[PDB]
Amino acid sequence: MQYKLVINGKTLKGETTTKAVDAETAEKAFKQYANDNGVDGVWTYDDATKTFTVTE
Repeated sequence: MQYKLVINGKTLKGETTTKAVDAETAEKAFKQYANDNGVDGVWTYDDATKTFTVTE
């Protein structure tokens, strides 16, 4: 499944995507991505749209 990450950061804003077999695998990839880019926010996940959102 294609999962989407919506980033609403202080300085970095946009969207990116990743492919994974399940949501927990996608979450790990996105949490690594966020850490690598210095984003420290709160997360939500909407199973209906397969979209994660992170806000600083």
